[PDB]
Amino acid sequence: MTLQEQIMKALHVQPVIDPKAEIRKRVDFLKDYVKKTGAKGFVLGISGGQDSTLAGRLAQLAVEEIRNEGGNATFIAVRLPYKVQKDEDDAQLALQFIQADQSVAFDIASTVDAFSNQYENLLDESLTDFNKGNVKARIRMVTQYAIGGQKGLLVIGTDHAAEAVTGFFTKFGDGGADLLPLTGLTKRQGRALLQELGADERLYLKMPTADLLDEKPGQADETELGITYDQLDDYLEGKTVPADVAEKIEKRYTVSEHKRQVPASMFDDWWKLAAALEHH
Amino acid sequence: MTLQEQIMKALHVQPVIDPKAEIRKRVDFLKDYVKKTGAKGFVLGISGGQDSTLAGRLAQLAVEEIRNEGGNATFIAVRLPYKVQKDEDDAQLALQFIQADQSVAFDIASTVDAFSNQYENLLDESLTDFNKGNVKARIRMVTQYAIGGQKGLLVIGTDHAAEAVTGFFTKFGDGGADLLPLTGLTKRQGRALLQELGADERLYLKMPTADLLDEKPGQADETELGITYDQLDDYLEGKTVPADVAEKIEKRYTVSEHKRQVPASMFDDWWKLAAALEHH
Ligand SMILES: Nc1ncnc2c1ncn2[C@@H]1O[C@H](COP(=O)(O)CP(=O)(O)OP(=O)(O)O)[C@@H](O)[C@H]1O
Ligand SMILES: Nc1ncnc2c1ncn2[C@@H]1O[C@H](COP(=O)(O)CP(=O)(O)OP(=O)(O)O)[C@@H](O)[C@H]1O
Ligand SMILES: [Mg+2]
Ligand SMILES: [Mg+2]
Repeated sequence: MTLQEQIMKALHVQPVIDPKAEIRKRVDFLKDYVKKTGAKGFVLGISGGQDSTLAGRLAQLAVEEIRNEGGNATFIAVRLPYKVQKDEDDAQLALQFIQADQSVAFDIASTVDAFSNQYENLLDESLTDFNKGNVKARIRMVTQYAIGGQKGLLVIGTDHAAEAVTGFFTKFGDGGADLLPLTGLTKRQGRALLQELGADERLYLKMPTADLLDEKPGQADETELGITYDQLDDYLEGKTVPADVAEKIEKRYTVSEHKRQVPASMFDDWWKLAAALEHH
Repeated sequence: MTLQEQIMKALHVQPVIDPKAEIRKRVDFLKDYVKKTGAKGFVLGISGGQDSTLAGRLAQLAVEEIRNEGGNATFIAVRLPYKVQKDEDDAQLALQFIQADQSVAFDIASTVDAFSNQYENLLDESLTDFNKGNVKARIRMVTQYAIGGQKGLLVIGTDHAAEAVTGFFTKFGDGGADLLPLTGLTKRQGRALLQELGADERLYLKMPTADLLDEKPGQADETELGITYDQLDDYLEGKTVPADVAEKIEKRYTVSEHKRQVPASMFDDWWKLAAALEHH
């Protein structure tokens, strides 16, 4: 069991998949979980990006099936821009594809700014662009849970293997959710499901970006990672990649284990086994 | 095993403890974890309540020890009142016991209110007192992670067995943290450690409360739970409790499992095993 193989197993990666079958299993999962909780549906932030576009369509398909089976369910798609979003057009395109039961726009700027201003005033320092970025992600979580709390809906998370292996998400930000329909999927597999679902190609060819920085809006995930999704997917799907690349993927995986586990206690072994861990 | 024995095991409860030894193991844990992360210390919200008073003191002892060992570390105690806290006096007493390296005060009202006003504005509905309360807990998490990110500090969590068994915490609010030094302790045992640390009796005789509601400030945990900590501790320590009390505890434990697990995916078994889950 090489590290690459342990990672593939831990992240539930399927080297080869059947898009129609994956969609069936993932829509079934959303239905099975919600039935267990007695919730009234789901809520999800739609950014115009690939992951939320796919997760959103799966959620709409799920509630429509729940209603067809005689149940009661609704899906609310939520736009969460910080001021004017650079790629609002792509978000609208995603909304057109998702065809959600309900959609609403919630500018998170006033909340994020109220916080940053207060921080600056009381801590005698300004938030670095990166840290304010994480505030944005966390406020998006807050917004989705508030709507979920008010309407009795579960919060959908968009985590998948290509993001999980690098711990490329904000802890308790977009990482905070109730259920994950995309777990185990590589980035390219995600595009494959989108194609099967008949999505406009602009929805899966668009460049992946967390778009949280004020000074570098729309920054490419790969620019930040120093690794391309092509390499990540190759690695995750069990293919051979340059020792150079493998080492970089594996070190990022091992140091971010804390983001894939519940808070650490003295009774947990994962952190003791880890040679090291990095939070900042 | 009885469900009680299963719960005791799952939550790492020790029916009998030696306060002195517990403090040593828990302080050692904080030192061991931070050391493996290269972080510069810890950050924790100090409410004036039992849990943060104890976790706060353990963190201070941990950084003093790290420094005595030739390392570099600091502990920042942070006051997080929403506007003006009724028991600010108890919080001041707590700070005098903790004797943290540094302490700051951060009013979360402007951020929370900015959010609430935007919510009412955009969803044409006001947040219920309970949901606004969760917004407060979540903004407290945001604040600690902001300070942590800015100063390279790990966020301490105050979860313990008496809270874990009932899922009595806000998901991604006070539930969001990096490490938990109090894991496994019953409420009663926590007081024992505080007594061993020579805490002013007011710090552990004070009524437990999340104090998140505008309409019912300082509301007792027991009132909300319908279960006393005296009963929870007896149950957790392996003692006999009335059948009806045990039933209520066990039902709450089973339905709150999702709060003690990372977000659910179709590959997890815990939710499939659960006969029912409760999010609202
Ligand atoms: N501006 C925005 N509006 C709404 N939701 C947003 C958002 N920015 C982030 N989110 C939420 O946060 C999640 C994580 O963001 P990302 O990591 O960038 C994946 P994505 O944006 O959905 O596709 P991507 O990889 O193409 O960038 C999104 O899937 C979405 O649910
Ligand atoms: N007003 C406040 N100021 C600072 N931190 C606060 C706070 N209210 C809540 N917190 C943070 O949230 C955590 C969880 O709150 P509680 O569940 O009520 C435990 P406690 O307040 O510390 O002791 P308690 O059980 O006596 O209420 C606290 O331990 C603290 O870290
Ligand atoms: Mg994105
Ligand atoms: Mg309290």
